[PDB]
Amino acid sequence: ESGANFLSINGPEIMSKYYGQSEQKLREIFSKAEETAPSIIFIDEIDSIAPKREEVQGEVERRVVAQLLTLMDGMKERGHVIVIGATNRIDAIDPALRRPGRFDREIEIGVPDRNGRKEILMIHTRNMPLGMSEEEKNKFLEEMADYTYGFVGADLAALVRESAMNALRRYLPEIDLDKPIPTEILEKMVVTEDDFKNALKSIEPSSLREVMVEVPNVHWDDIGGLEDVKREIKETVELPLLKPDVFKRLGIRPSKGFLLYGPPGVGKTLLAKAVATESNANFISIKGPEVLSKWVGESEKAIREIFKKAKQVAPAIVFLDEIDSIAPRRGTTSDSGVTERIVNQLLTSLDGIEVMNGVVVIGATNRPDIMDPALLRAGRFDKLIYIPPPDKEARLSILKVHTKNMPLAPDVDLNDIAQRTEGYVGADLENLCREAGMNAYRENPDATSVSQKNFLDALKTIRPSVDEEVIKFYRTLSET
Amino acid sequence: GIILRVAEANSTDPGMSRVRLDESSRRLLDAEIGDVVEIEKVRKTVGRVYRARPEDENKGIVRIDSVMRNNCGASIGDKVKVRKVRTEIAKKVTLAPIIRKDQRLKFGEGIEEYVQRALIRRPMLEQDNISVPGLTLAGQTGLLFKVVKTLPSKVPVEIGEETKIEIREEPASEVLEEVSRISYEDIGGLSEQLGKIREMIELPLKHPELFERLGITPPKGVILYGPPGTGKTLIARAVANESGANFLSINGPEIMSKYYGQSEQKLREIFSKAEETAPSIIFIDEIDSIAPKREEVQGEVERRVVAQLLTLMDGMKERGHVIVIGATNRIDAIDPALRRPGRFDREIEIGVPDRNGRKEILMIHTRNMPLGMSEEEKNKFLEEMADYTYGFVGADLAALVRESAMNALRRYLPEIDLDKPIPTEILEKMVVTEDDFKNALKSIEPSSLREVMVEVPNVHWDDIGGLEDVKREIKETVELPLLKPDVFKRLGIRPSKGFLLYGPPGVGKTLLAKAVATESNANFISIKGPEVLSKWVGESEKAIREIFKKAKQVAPAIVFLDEIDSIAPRRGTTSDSGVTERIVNQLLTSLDGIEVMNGVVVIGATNRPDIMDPALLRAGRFDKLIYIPPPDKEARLSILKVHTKNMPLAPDVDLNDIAQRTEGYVGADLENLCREAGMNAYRENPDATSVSQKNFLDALKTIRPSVDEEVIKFYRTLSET
Repeated sequence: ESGANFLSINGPEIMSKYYGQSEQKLREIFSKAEETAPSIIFIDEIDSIAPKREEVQGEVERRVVAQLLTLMDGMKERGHVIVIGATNRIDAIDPALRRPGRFDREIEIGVPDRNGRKEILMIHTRNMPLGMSEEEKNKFLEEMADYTYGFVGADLAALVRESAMNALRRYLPEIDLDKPIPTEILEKMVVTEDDFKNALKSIEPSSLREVMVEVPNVHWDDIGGLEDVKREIKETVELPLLKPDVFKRLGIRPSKGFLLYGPPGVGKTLLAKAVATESNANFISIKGPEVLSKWVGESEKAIREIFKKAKQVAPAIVFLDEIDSIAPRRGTTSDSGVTERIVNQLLTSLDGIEVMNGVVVIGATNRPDIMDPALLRAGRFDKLIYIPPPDKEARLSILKVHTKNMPLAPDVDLNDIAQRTEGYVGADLENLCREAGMNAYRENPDATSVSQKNFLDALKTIRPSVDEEVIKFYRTLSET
Repeated sequence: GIILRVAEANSTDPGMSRVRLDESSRRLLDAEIGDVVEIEKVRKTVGRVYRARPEDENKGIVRIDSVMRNNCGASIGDKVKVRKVRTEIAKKVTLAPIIRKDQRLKFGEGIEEYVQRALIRRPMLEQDNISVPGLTLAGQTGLLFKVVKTLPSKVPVEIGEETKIEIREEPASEVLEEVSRISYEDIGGLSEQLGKIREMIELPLKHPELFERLGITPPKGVILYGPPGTGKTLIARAVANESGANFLSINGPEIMSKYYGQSEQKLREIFSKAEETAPSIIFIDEIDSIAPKREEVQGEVERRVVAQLLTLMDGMKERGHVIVIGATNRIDAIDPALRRPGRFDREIEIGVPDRNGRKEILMIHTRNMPLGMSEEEKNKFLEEMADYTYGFVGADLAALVRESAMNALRRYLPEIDLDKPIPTEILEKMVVTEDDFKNALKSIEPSSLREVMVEVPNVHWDDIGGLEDVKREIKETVELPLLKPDVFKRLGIRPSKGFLLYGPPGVGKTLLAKAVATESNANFISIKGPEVLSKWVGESEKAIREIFKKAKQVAPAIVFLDEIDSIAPRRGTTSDSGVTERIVNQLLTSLDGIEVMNGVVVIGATNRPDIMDPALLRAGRFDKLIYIPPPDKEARLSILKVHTKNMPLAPDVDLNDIAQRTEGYVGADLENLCREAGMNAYRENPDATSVSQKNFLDALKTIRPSVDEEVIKFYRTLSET
C-alpha cells in the first residue's frame, strides 16, 4: 500500500554468509536502505540475529548484532526510513534492544478469537466454491470456528489443503487422472463440511500455545433457579460499568470480587460462565487442569503476564479455581495462610494490581478449606456467596433444561421426584440424566425403557448428597 | 472394462505368475478360473499370469504380484488389457544369468532340482525374467533369470514338471527391468500410512500438469521418523523407483568427510543437481547430523550447514517441480525452526507395527527361503512368530532370522559340507524348523528400548466367568455410543469419559477389561503401574502427553489407567482430599481438556480406591464405580471350569463340594489355587498328594479366606459420598 521499497532480511542469506561475507552484507543491505530511501526495513531474523541471552554463540553472533545496533545508530533517524523487526515469541531477543537509541515500540501480536478466526479464515475461505450469505449456516465459518481451537493461518491453510485432498480422494483420483482437464469435473467440485470435520477427528490439530483466551456460549436460558444470586451477580459485576458517575455519588471504596463454593461444577462452573455472555465481555478462566499445564511448561512466570494480559482484553472476568489446592501440601493453610512459592505471585499481584479496571475477580471450590487470612481481607477475595442445593421449584427449572433436548412424554414425571428429594445439587441433577437418560425411552434394547423408575433406580444407587454439617461448616467459616 | 487394476499382493504366491485374480473380477471379464492370461499394457510390454481366486478383495482392483508388475513396470492404477488365451506346455527351455552388479552367479548344478520343483506351471514367454527365491535367507534371495530360447517360443506356455531346463550360464545382462528397484509390495510396514505418505507426492511426480496448482499447494517438505536405516531408509530409495525420477542421496559419510569449505560448496553442488535432474526428489536422513540443534554451540560448521539448507529450499521458487523430504531417528534431534513456514511443513510420524503389521514386515523377509503361508497353515505361519516377538523392527528381524539362519547352518552346513563346490544333495537338506526362530527368542538378542508401544489382546468372553451383570453393563457404556449416535442425539444426554473398577489385583479385573477390547474389535491401550514406572524413569513422562494425542488416531481404542495415583499420596495426603503430584496433574488437566465423543474409553482400577481427587469423582473425568462382587457358587463353577478345561478331567476333582462351602473366594484366589495345587493334581510328579480332592482343600486351609465384609461396606460408604 505504501508503494515504497521493501528490504528483505532473511534466513538463507545470513546462514550462507559466514565471517566477512555477512559483515559486509550488513552494510550492503544498509547501503540500499539509503539509496532506496524512503524504504522500510523488516527483520524476521531477530531470532537468528540476536537470540543472545548473554552467552557465547561465537564471534559472528556478537558481530552481526553489534553492527545492526550501529547500523541503526549510523542513521540520523532521518533518511525517512523505519526499521522494524519480528520474532517467533516473547523470547529469543537481545535484552539491550529495549534500550534507547534503538528499537523502542514493541507491538505484541496475539492470536485470534471466534470472530478473529473468521477474519483469518475469510482470507483462505475463497480460493474455492464456498459462500457466506449463500450458505447461511452449514458452510459458514463460525461452525468451523467453534470446533477449531489453537490454530493459525498457515496451519489452517495447510489444514484445508489437507482437507482439500479429502475433496480430491472422493473425486479426482478414481475419476480423472488425465492431464487435460475435462469440463465435467468442474461442476463436480464442491466442499462438504465432512471434509473439514474429518481433519478435526484426525491427529492434525495440535496446540502448543501457552497463553490463550476464550468466550462462552452460555446464556441464562439454560440456567436454573437460585435467582437470588442471579441479581446479586448483576449487583457486583454489572453495576460499576454503567453507573460510575453514580459510583462517585455514594463514594464507596473499591473491591475485587466475590467467591463461590459448592460441589464441583454443579451450576458453579456454568453460573460464572453465563455472566460473561450477558455482559458481552470476554472470559478469562484460570483452572486447576489449566494451571497444571502452565507450571509444567515453565509458564508460571507467564502468569504474571496473564495478569497484565487482562487489562487490554478488558472488560473481562478472571476465573481462578484450585490453584490453592497445591498450597497445603508444603505447609498447612486454611485460615493459617502459608501457601507456596509460585502462589504468592497470585497473592502479591492482587495486592498491587490496579482497581477500577474492567477485571472481575472470581473464585470457587468444593469446600473452601484452603485460603489465607489475607485472602479473606479486602483488596483480595471477598464475601462468600452461598450456593444452596436446588429446591423443588429450582430443581423443576433445572430438570426442564435437561429434558428439553431429550424427547418428551408423560412417562417422565418431574413432579414426583422433586417432592421427595430436597437435597440433590446441580451436578447430581446433571449426572442423573446422563446415564439414566440413555435408559430413557428407546436408545437401546434393554428392558428399563419408558419408565419413571429408571430415574428412581439410579436414585437409590447415587448418594443423596444431603449434608447438613458441611452447610453448618460454611456458616462458621464465613463469619470467622 | 478390461482395464483391471494392479496392486500390491497381500497373499504373495512366492511362485511368480500365480497372481491372484478375484472370482468376481474374472466374471466381469468373462474369463474362467485356471487359464493362461495375457497381460498387455502401454509400451507393448507383456507378461503371462495364472488366475487364482482370493477372498477379501473386491472387483474394484486386481491384486497383482510385485515382480510381474516389475516386469511390465506397472505402477498402482495403470491401464492393462487382459483376456484368456489358448493353453500349451513347454518342451525345452534355455536360461541365462543376469549380470550387472551381481558379480557372475551360481556355478554348480541344480539346473533341474532348483528350477523344476519351483516351476509349478508358471505361464510365461520368451525373454522373461522369473523370480525364484528359496533354500536359505543368506546367500539366496529373489533372483532373476534371463530366458534365452524355448522350443514353443512367443506362444503361451506353462512349463511342466516333465520338461527339462537348461542353464547356459553364459554371462549377460537383463533384457527386462531387473532389481535395484523396490516396489511397494517389496516394501513392508504400516499399510494405510504407506498410501497416505505417497498420495501427496503421487500425482505431482508422475505428471507435472496432472496435479500442479489445482487442488492445493503441492508438498513443501516431509519429515520422517523411526529406525533410520532399518528399511525405513530403504523406503526412500524405494519411492523413487516407481516414480522413475532421480534420487538425490544426502548421507552421513559425505557430510562427515567434507569439512569447512568442502561441505559448504557441496550443499550448493547437490542443489545444483537438484535443478538439473529436476524433476527429482530430495531425501535427507541426516537431519540428526545436519540440524540436531537445540540452540547450543556445536561449532560454526553446524550452524553453517543448517543455515544453507534453509536458504537452499528458500532459493527455490518451490517450482523446479521437486519435493524435498527428510528423515530422522526419533521425534528429537531436529531443528525447532524447521516447523516455521517457508520450509518443511508436513510432518508424517512413522510408528511401529502391530501383530498384523509385523506380518507385513516379516512377509518381506519371509521369502528368501523355503517357507510358506497357505502351504504351512499354522506352524510356519508368521502370526505364531509374531505373538512371541515384541518390540522389533525389520532390520532387527532381518538380522535375527539371519542369526537364526545360522541355527539352520549349525545343524547342517559346518559338519556336513565345508566344500566350496555346492553339492546337489545339500539343497534338499535346506528347510527351516520353528525351533531355529525359538532358540533366538530364548537367547539374549531381543531388546526393546522403545518408549511408546501399543498392543491388542487375545482374550474373549469364552474364558470369562460369571458377573454377567457387569458384562451387559460394559456393553452399555462402551459399545452403545459407536453404533447408536443418531439414537444418542434422540435422547440428548450429555457426554462422559468412562467407568472405574475396584477389587483385589487382577482377580477378573485385568482380564475383564482385557476381554472387551477383542469383542469390539478395537485396539487396547494399557497404562499400568509397572508400565508407567518405565516411563518416568526414561524421561517419558512428557511423552504421556503425546500418548494422549496418540490415542485419537489409533481410535477406536480403550485407555486403561491403573495405579498411577499410587505415587500421589506420598507427597501429600490424597484420598478424597485431592492433592496428588506434579506429573500426575498432567493426567488430570488433560482429561479436563481432552475432547469427548472420540473413540477413547476411560477405564481405571485399584484394590481399594483409597487414592483419588474430588475432581476424579466429578464428571468429565473418572465416573460411577463398578462393584466387582466375589464369585458366587454359580460364578465360581463357571470360573473353575475355565481353569480345569486345560488340565485333565476326572471324577477325582469335584467342583461342587468346594463351591458350596466357600462363598468368598475372589478371582485371583481361584486363579491361584489351580496353580500350585494343580501341580499336585493328578500325576505331574511322584508326590503322594496326587489324584485327591483334599489337595485343593489342604491349600484351602493355608490360603486366607479373603472374606472381608468391612471393606465391602467401606466401598458403599465411599461410593455415595
